[PDB]
Amino acid sequence: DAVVGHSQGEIAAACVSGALSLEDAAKVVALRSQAIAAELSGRGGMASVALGEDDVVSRLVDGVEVAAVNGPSSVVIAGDAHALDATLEILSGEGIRVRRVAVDYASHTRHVEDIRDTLAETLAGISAQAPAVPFYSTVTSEWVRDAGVLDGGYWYRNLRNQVRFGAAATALLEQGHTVFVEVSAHPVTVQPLSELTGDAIGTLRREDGGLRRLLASMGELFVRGIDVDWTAMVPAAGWV
Repeated sequence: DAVVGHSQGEIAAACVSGALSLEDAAKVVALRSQAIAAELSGRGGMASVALGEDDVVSRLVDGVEVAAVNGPSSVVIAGDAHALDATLEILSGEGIRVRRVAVDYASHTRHVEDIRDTLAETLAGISAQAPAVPFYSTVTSEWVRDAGVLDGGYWYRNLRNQVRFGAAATALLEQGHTVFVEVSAHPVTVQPLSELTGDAIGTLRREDGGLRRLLASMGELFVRGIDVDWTAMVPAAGWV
C-alpha cells in the first residue's frame, strides 16, 4: 500500500513502489554510492543522542545540525568531528545515553552543498516513473502523483535537507496506515517506529541472514493479519 525509507533507504522505496525502473534505479544508486565514497568520507560522523528534537536542539553546538527528525524522543546529530566530540563529552557529563556510529562520511549536512552539480549531471533524466503505489514524499511532506518529476534534484535534496521522518510517520499513522514492514539486513528503523505505533517487523538481523530468518519474518507478517502465498516456498507431495 506504500513503501517508506530514509535517504538511501528511499532508493528501492522508489524502485518497487512503481516510481523507478530497475536499470535506472541501479544507475542512480551506483552513482550515489560512488559519490558518497569519493568525497564525503572523512568529513564527519553520526552520533545518536537519545532525546527528541527539542532536547537535542537545546544543546546543539555550532557546526552540527540535526541529521533527521526520527521521533519526538530519538534524534541523531551529524556534523564536524570536533564539534561531535565536544558535544558527546558534554552529553556524557550530563549522563544522557549517547552512542557514536562508525560513519566516516557526514551525511545530510552542509557538506552536501559542494557536489550538487555532480549529482545533477549524473542523475539527469532517470526513468523515475509515476508511482503506481504513491509514496508520500519526505522532502516536501506530500504525496507526489506525477510522472518524470522525481529527478536527481529531489534525490540530492533528500541527501542534503533534513528528513522529517517523525512528521511523515505521524501523517501516515493519522491517514490510516498501521503496518510498517522494515526490510534490511539488520533493524535500524524498527525502534523509533515501534515506540510510535507498536507494530514493526524487521526482515533480517546480523549473523542471521539466511533462509530461516526470511521465513521467520514472513511468518510474523502472516500472523500480524496479512495473507501470504505460502505455496511458492513448499511444493506438492504425496498424501499424508
